[PDB]
Amino acid sequence: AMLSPNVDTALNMLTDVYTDFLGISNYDATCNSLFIGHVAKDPNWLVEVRSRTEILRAVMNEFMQQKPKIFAQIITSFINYQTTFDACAQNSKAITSTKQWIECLQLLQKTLKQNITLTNEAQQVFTKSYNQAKNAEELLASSIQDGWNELASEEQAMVRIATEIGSLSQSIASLGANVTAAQLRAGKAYIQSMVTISYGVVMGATTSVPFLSFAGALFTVGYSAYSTISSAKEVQQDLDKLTQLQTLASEEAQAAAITKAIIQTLSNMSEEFLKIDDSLPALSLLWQDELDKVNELINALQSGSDPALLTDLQTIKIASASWKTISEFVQLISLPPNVGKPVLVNTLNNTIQEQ
Repeated sequence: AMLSPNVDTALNMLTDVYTDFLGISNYDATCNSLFIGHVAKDPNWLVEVRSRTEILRAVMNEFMQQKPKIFAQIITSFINYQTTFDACAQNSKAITSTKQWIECLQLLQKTLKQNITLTNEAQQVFTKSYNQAKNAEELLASSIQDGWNELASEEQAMVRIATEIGSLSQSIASLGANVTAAQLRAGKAYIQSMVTISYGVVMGATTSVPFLSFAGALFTVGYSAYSTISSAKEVQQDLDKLTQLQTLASEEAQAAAITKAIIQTLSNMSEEFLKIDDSLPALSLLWQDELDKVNELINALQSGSDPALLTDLQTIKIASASWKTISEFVQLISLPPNVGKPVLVNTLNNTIQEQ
C-alpha cells in the first residue's frame, strides 16, 4: 500500500467513468432525437406518452447543463493531484527535513479534501436526475399500460411485436466494441456512430407509413457502424420476423407495441447510465483511501515515528510513477471521441449510411 491506488484498478474505474459519461450524453441525444408522427388522430394513450416523454427529455437536458462541469472536475482532480504529488515526490530523502515532508504532504491533504467534496457533490447531481428520470418513466409505464388495456383483444400480438423489437435492438447492440483500459492505453480508436431505427406501421393491412424514430449510439473499431450492421445476419432475421408479426395487429396496436418497447429501452438506459454505471461513489472512496493514508503518514511524522522506516515514504517515487500513468490516462479519455457516419434502419427492411 503505497501513497497510490492500484493502477490497473484506477484505470478500469476511469474507463467506467469515460463510458458512463459518454453513455449519458448519447442517452440525452437519444431523448432529444425521439420523434413520433401522427396521421391517425392521436389516441388518448399517445397524447399522454407525448407529454411524458417530453418530461424525460427535460430531465436529461437539465443534467446535461451540469455534465460538462462535472466531467471537467474529474479530469482536473487527477491532473491537480499528480502535479501536487510529483512536487512532494522529488524531495531527496537525504536533505528533506521531517518538517518539510509534513508541509508538502499537508498540501496533498488539502487537495484530497477538495477532490472528495467535489465528487460527493457531483454524485448528488446523479441521484437527483436519476430519481427524476424514474418518476418520469413511471408515468410513461402507466400511460402505455392503460393503452394496452384499451386493446386487450390484441394483447398477445402486441407482446410478440414488442419482444421482437427488443431483440432487434439487442442484435444491433451486440455488434458494439468492448471498451477497456488496455485497448485505450494501446492506442485503439473507438468510433461512435448514431444508429436510427425508423419503425413504420401498416395501415388497413395495405400501406406502410412512418410512425416513430429512435436513435442510439454504437461503438466500433476499424469498420464503420454500417459495415457491421448491414453484415449481421441476426439483424436482417429480426427485421423480417418483425414485419410478419406486425401483420397480426391493428395499426393502433402496432403503435402501442412499438411505443412500449421504446419506453422499456429508455428506462433501461437511464437505470444503466445514471445509477449502475455511475462510478462516482467508487471515485470518492479512491480519494478517501488516499486521505486516510496521507493523514496516517502526517500523524506518524508529526508524532515522532522514524521517517526512513515508514514504507509509504520509501515507495514515494513509485507511487509518483503510478500517478503519472493515471494522469496520462485521464488526458487520453479527455479527448473528443471520433464520430462516424450515422446509420438508418427502416422497418420496410433496408440499412442506409450517412443518413
